[PDB]
Amino acid sequence: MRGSAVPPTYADLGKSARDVFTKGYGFGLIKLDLKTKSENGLEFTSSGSANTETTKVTGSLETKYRWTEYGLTFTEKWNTDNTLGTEITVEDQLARGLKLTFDSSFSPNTGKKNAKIKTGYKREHINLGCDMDFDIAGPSIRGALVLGYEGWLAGYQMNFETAKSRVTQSNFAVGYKTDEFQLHTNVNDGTEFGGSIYQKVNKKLETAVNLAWTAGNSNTRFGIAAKYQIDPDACFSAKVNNSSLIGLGYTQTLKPGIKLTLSALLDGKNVNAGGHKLGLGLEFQARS
Repeated sequence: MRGSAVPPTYADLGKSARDVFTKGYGFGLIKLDLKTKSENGLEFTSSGSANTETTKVTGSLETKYRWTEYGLTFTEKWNTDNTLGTEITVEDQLARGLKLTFDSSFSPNTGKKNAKIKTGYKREHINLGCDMDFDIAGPSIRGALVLGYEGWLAGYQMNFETAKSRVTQSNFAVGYKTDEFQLHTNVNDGTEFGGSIYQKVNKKLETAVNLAWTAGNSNTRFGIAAKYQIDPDACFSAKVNNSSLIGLGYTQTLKPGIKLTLSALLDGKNVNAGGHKLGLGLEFQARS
């Protein structure tokens, strides 16, 4: 097939991860997420998470607004406890161009109130972000020099913090994009080696493999993932790690707007190391 010639930095990092997250809603925690909407142009999103199985009860409900086809889009992701913030999306036009965003991200109480301006300009074979975090005391400056090329790609990330200190922790990675495949290698800052590889030979059959080598002389952790986009509204997972993780994701769809996803992890029968805990996912939707 083909696709495009852009993709930012979170590329293969997120396409395989979303592919890695498919392992149900968390390894062990219930999250009934209900999505709504209104024709008046007002999008909605109510949610109720129960992380750590029962080691924490949290509720998170947000509001989304879409303004004009050319205008902008405001995301008021409020909360219940908790914290808040907002988003102002800037688009030049359908023809991509540059797209600026504003974060009203802040700290409710006992927190460090700090928003920021996430920038980003794209085009043919390239796209760099100007993500700026103007936080408390010392502001942080993010960057990214992603480079395009005919079925070839090379990325570069720089992270600035504090006004006195110029550099903090910047990583650089490489790899090229391919017709339905994605291969890259991440080189985290601080001396770290690692990479990932997506392989899609079928729409009903999907695969991927991750792994990273830690400098020094350290051992090695593996990662074998795979999902079969089963014809019926129900796909699963092959979440098997060679490092020491043996779990599996089971995604399930139950027609209209309601979907139930269940997954679990089994690390043998450890006592002081780990055991077997399951995760639950619920999805209540609507029309309105």
